[PDB]
Amino acid sequence: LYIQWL
Amino acid sequence: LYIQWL
Repeated sequence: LYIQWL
Repeated sequence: LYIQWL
């Protein structure tokens, strides 16, 4: 699982 | 930008 808010 | 990989 990978989440990113850039 | 928002990235999500479950």
